[PDB]
Amino acid sequence: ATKAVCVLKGDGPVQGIINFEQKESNGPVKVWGSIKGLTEGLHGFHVHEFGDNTAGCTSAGPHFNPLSRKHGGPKDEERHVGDLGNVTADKDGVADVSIEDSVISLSGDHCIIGRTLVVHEKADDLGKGGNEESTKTGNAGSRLACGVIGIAQ
Amino acid sequence: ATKAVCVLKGDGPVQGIINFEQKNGPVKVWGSIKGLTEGLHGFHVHEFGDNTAGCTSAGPHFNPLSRKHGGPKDEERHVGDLGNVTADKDGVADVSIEDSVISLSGDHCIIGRTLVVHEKADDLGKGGNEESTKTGNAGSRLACGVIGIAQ
Ligand SMILES: [Cu+2]
Ligand SMILES: [Cu+2]
Ligand SMILES: [Zn+2]
Ligand SMILES: [Zn+2]
Repeated sequence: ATKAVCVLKGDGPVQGIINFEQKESNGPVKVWGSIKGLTEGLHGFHVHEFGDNTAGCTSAGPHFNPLSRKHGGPKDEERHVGDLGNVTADKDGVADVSIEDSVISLSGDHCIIGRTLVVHEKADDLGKGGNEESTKTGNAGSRLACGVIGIAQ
Repeated sequence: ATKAVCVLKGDGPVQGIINFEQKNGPVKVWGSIKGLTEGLHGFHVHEFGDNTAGCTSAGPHFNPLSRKHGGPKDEERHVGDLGNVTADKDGVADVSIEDSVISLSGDHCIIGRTLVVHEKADDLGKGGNEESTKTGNAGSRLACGVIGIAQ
């Protein structure tokens, strides 16, 4: 349970720290922190399956999908576990993240620890895109920066 | 929780990939490291998977049982204590280990933590001072990475 952290690094400008708290044990995770260098607007934000950075952000694999369902937004029953939808960058390209999710977890099974968190090139269409890609990645595009979700204090 | 891997990266020349296999049995830790200075190099697990301020924020060695620093085979050691990997003349350490004092799924879960490789030799604790009681006089943290689930 409780406290995690993930330094997001890439090959371009975007970088940021994302902290995770989980007070109880089987419940909701507050995700918060700050990411820079982004273009203004919406950006896909998910946990991928593998905390594998060998071949960069590519090695993280697909979205963390322990239930093997289809891609969706954070509020849809048919979602991926990694599916945290979007974060939002102001101008200055800064995205003060503040999310609360009750599917992802720091404890077990849905435990996203040692997994990869990705912020994307474009908006996540939350499964509503109307193509096959929209059901896999929500059309979020490249992976701008990523990091392995590790234990904190 | 059977396979893991870590990209040891550092703000210098030292860098390499390390793998982990498990099948509550032992763990095989293998891979290579390069850019090292020839000799023995301290190598092991710290407590926090926190790269926020670099290797520093990884904190003290992973020690679930509040004990003195040690070599992998001392009874008294930090669960994370791997002792040394040997960098051949070409700064290339061929790493292979089968520590059963660490695991990928336990209360000693090494997953989500930071693997670290050091300036100098892990004193394995017989260094004759306070410092070798904590770190084994292994010195500065030349590279690190978070241990994460591999495909
Ligand atoms: Cu993603
Ligand atoms: Cu160390
Ligand atoms: Zn998804
Ligand atoms: Zn130690």
